[PDB]
Amino acid sequence: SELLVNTKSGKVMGTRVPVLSSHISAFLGIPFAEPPVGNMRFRRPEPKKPWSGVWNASTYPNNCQQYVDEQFPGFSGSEMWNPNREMSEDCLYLNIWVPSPRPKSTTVMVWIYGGGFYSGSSTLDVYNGKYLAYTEEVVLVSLSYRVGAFGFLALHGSQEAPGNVGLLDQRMALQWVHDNIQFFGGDPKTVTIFGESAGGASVGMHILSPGSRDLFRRAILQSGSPNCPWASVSVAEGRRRAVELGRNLNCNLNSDEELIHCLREKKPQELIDVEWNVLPFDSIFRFSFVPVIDGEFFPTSLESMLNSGNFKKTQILLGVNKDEGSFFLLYGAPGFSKDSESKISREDFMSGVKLSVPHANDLGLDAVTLQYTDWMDDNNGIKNRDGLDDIVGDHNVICPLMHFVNKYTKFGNGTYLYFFNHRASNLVWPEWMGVIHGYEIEFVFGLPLVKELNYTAEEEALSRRIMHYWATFAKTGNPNEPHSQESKWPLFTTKEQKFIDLNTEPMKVHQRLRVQMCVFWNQFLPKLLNAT
Amino acid sequence: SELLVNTKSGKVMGTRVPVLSSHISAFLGIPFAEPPVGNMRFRRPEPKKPWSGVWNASTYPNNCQQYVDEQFPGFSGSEMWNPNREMSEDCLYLNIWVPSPRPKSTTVMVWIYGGGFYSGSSTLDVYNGKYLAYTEEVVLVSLSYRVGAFGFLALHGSQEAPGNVGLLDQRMALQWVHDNIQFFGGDPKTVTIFGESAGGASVGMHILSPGSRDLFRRAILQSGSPNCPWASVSVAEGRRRAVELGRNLNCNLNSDEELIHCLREKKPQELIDVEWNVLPFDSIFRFSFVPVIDGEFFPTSLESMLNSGNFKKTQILLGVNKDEGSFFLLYGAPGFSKDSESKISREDFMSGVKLSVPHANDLGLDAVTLQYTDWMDDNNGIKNRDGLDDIVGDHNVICPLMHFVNKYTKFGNGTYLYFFNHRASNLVWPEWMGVIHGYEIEFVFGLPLVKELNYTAEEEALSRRIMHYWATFAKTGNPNEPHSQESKWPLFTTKEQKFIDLNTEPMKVHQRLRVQMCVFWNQFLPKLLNAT
Ligand SMILES: *[C@@H]1O[C@H](CO[C@@H]2O[C@@H](C)[C@@H](O)[C@@H](O)[C@@H]2O)[C@@H](O)[C@H](O)[C@H]1NC(C)=O
Ligand SMILES: *[C@@H]1O[C@H](CO)[C@@H](O)[C@H](O)[C@H]1NC(C)=O
Ligand SMILES: *[C@@H]1O[C@H](CO)[C@@H](O)[C@H](O)[C@H]1NC(C)=O
Ligand SMILES: CN1C=CC=CC1=CNO
Ligand SMILES: CN1C=CC=CC1=CNO
Repeated sequence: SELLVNTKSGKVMGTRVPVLSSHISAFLGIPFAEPPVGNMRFRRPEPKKPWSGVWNASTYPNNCQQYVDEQFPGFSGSEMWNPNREMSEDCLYLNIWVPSPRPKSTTVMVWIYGGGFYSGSSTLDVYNGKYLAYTEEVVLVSLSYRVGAFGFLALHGSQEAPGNVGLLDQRMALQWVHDNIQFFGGDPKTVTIFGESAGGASVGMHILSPGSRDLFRRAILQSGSPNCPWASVSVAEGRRRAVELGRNLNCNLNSDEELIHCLREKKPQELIDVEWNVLPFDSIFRFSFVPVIDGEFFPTSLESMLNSGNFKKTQILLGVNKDEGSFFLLYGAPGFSKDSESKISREDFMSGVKLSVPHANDLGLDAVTLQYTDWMDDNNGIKNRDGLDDIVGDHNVICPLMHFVNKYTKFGNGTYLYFFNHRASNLVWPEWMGVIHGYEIEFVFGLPLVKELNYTAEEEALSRRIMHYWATFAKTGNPNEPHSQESKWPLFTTKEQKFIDLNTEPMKVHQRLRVQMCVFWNQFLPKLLNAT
Repeated sequence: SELLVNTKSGKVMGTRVPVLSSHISAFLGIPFAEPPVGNMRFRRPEPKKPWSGVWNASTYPNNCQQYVDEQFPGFSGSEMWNPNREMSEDCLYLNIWVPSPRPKSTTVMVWIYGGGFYSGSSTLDVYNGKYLAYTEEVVLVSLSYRVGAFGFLALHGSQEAPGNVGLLDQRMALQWVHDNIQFFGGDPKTVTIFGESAGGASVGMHILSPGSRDLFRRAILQSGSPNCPWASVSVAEGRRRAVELGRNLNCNLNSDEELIHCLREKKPQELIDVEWNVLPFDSIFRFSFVPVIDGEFFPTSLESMLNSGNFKKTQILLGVNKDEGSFFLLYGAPGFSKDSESKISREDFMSGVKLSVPHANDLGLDAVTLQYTDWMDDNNGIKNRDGLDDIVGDHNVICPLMHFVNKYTKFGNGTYLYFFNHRASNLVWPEWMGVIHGYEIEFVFGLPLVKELNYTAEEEALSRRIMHYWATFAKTGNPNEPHSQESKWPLFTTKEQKFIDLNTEPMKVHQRLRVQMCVFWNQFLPKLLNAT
């Protein structure tokens, strides 16, 4: 039977799912690790013990325990990101969509979800792998991993909570794919890892980490980079936040062992309820429990690894959206609301800057404010709002990614850079938010091909082109069809620094993506902060 | 006789001069001080002892001893600024052009020449007062003052060389005008002082200095401001440069008295030959012997005076030229030449920045470079050259003047701001230099009305309009004719910050002259340099 697969861990039974007037096979909720529960909370994951009999892989698995966004109850804009399955610490599962008939040795794509390392689910409507699996004839895997304190509580030196365990979850699922995807018709030597935001930082982290490199062939990073200022902390900062979490829950703080024991007795929601209390600054776009620069998963600082070529050398495809910052300002910054135009006063602008660059002294804050203020028109509410949007997107997403592409490209085997700037016609978020963080994902997963979802014909065409870029890149290391008649997405090179826009217009090629602003964020401001 | 005037110092005899098919009276080379020679070198000036008989005031006087520009021998572009009379330390004279017939009580304008406080002459072709005196019916005075070490050698605490003596020369001539201009038909209660570059800084310095304020009614500042970074030094820096000048001439340095005695024995050219050796940095747009912030002529720092309203409150008219920096780059910066287009390499750009902001640490230098570099096109030779031109003009002229207008306007009685951006059609300097420092002067003095000088008809019209703005402002405190049909030059106000362009096109009104760049120079960079 097409729906039955014997793997090295045991037999699994899938389910036939309809897709665009046809069908494919789905194997949902396959375990890749032992449930990380009880005395295993905070521990490195352990491989799943093989099972006798047939694993029922017909239904989506539990999502990992996480903070749930209740800022706009009933609003689909925000609720589409929330867990749509019961939450459990027993959450280490993966999902596979397989073309029908079962292929023999086809290109594999493995999705790693974002969510700031504090949230995310493999089971979201917008991550449904069937359209891409069906349309491009790939085997589509989505994995899961522990988030929040569960995935990233870091007490370096301890072996009960060393940090990075959520990244090791991701690695274990990649190992499982390596070992077993052949039985689903996947080629384990042609696995592309891809992810958005924290999932894109994750992808870059597996490129960097010696223990992950051999498990995949190539990589796609959407709106996320391993060097993002929000994506990792030092071992000292991770420790401080773990102790502070303990302090919030009235834990004995005399030793790691006393602290960890206390944290292990708490119900999952008890950790989540105080998770946001441990941040060192009043800030936006900062999350509590994130990867830790530990000397193990990352052997040295991210910057020295990037500089020395200490990373996997392969092809990468990556890029950003036009308005990365708007989502985070809406949630944290004064003056921003969902149902107004959010014109921002000079005062709210000033306050926004401080929230956005929490680590800056006053000189640093002045430098940012000057760089992003039109002094001929400093009270223009639209300009101040859009300026903040750029500050947040440039600092947190675009300029770290640009630093990564420039460093990577000197040692890698081929870089393709995009700038996604089409706003979906059916977005329910306000217009001021523009082309929002995360709203290229639906195009990558081919949702615009579903007529009931009410996209335009031009948006279906853009989705088809994006899916085919991603899958062709996955197959060959080049998003372009050989000997094709369409416009060519050129290689990003050190010298010419080319990229393309992704939108509904005819492809345009540009150079030096946001270079003026990224020189400020990547060269000048760090030098300013170090000297003062 | 029209050409004979009894003054409080004695009788003077002038000369009838032709002007535009008519005639007026000129009284040239009237002494206002005792020759500052011998044991009086470096001393405050003394009033001229009255003379018996008739002073022959038919010919231009000697110019003060100064460095002579020999960078382009035979080239009129540079030679038109050099002394056109014999140089002497006996140089404290003034020149008066008087309408014919002699007026009874008319508006007076007193010109103070620029030249970096190290040079300048009252007798230049381009300072000939007859066109303005004749055309606008004003009494036009040009004074002189000691420059270089002669005017500005400063050993604070000593009474033999206290500093600022060149400013006191200017003050003595203003006192003489106060006391005596009535006899030439001038109204001593309606004297406008006006000057360019160091002469404009001078004008602002008399606005500030308690001992000068009562001697004039109102003021015009062209391309110069008292707070310019090149226009004054501290008492400690003035002392250091005086000692260093002594060191260059093998002087005994054991005391002020030993130093001054030695400097007094030297021939004038001996001081001039080593004058440029005393500058503390490799720099452009910095001059050796300049006004000193002494606690006497200036009772406190220029900035605290501006902040507290400690200055004469009256009407001012002032502004700048589009390309203030080009002249100084040509003379000092690598990569700039008179007979090429001077396209500037990235290297020469970097070097230019250091010359332009000599007082900056590396962070400061990075801040400037970032502010003025187009990072999408950083190797564009034209952009780098024009960028440097703006750096030099903004730092040294435009932004200090903008800081002055903003501070002054909060306490003053009416401000009119211009931006002169017409390049003379007959300029012999290369085109890359644009609308050069100093090339509005010829328009203010009405040279375009002289047909043999080969200006266009439109340039004669611009000259006439400028002369009439200046003279009407001098007469009434407003450059606009009451109940006139032409476009109105609006008041510069704290709130709206209006100015006009001066050129051959119909008047346009703008706001916030170079505000983006001036916020950088006036607010951010000083804060950066203080913190680092
Ligand atoms: C496989 O599971 C299918 C769907 O099952 C449902 O959800 C899971 C999580 C369980 O709670 C189960 O009791 C629910 O019915 C079933 O339709 C199907 O019978 C199962 N196939 C088997 C057991 O061979
Ligand atoms: C990638 O590697 C191959 C084989 O080593 C090489 O021939 C090719 O030029 C490389 N391509 C790029 C874009 O670096
Ligand atoms: C100047 O001073 C006069 C008299 O004190 C006053 O009436 C007038 O408003 C002032 N003008 C400006 C522009 O400040
Ligand atoms: C809320 N959320 C979670 C994961 C990825 C994106 C995201 C987005 N909003 O744009
Ligand atoms: C050389 N020189 C002297 C005084 C004023 C201006 C000047 C100018 N060049 O523009």
